[PDB]
Amino acid sequence: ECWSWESYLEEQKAITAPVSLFQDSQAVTHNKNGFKLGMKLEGIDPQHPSMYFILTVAEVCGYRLRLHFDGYSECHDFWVNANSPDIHPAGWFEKTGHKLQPPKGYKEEEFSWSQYLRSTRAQAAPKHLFVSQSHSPPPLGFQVGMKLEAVDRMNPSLVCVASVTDVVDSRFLVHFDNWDDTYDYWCDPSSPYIHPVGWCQKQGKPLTPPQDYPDPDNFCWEKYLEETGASAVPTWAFKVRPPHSFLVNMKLEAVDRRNPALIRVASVEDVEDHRIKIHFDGWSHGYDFWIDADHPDIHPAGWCSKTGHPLQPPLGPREPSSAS
Repeated sequence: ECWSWESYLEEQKAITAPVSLFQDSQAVTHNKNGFKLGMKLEGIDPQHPSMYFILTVAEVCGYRLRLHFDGYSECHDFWVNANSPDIHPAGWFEKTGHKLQPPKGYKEEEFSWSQYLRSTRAQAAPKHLFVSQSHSPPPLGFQVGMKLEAVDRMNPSLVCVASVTDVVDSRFLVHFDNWDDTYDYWCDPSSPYIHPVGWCQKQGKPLTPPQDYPDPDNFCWEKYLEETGASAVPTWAFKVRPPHSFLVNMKLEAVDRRNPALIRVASVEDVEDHRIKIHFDGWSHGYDFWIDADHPDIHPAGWCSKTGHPLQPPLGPREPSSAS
């Protein structure tokens, strides 16, 4: 009497989102997850994405892992997939010229991997697990210091003056000039959230200048590039990603945003060019959420079963928090 997709589709007269609609990295199920509890590594802080910390594997589940910030509270723990580009092997920050935010109780120059592994009686995750370790070709045409226009992903009505502030493998970090780094996000040349200098003017859209720019209303890119000596990212570097082809009512699997340990049976509730709205089957519409179609936490039906992760079935009828 166990839950299966095949049976559910028959019961519901429903269809799945084809595997072809997903990025290969969202769909891949045949890779081994070689990470083990206690292994140490390096990674970005997902809520402060310019910063790198020492992390420990706190839990393994299928193709996913829960990462802990060494020395800090378990409240900051977070989940990634084993093919995440946001994690790197011990030694990566030194090799690539990045800075470390050290474990609690350590000053930066008090941290050394060999001593730290001795102190903690631990092992580093081996290098042959990581898709990202500064071996891949850089994103063509995007260099640190170049400027561009970018959507504030947290306030997506705004297109804003931005800079490239880091480049790692095929991606780069978008930073909003004179604002906090917690508005930064990682990107590739095909992102629908970035544009060349001058795009807002060509589109008739208002451009948000750097925080507190002396005389905001009169902001001028030509002047700003002269002031900074910076170049614009060349127009040729920006590439179009095609709109996704998910359709309303297609079914798939999605990580629960409120309890990221869990993955649930999901439906496409609404669509935009580059985002989908997820409804969790059986649950209140109050939990529906928009997500980018390329987000790493949506997957084709079957992904949990094939990777060894539990799948939460639809919430039962008339339970608390349910929908008809």
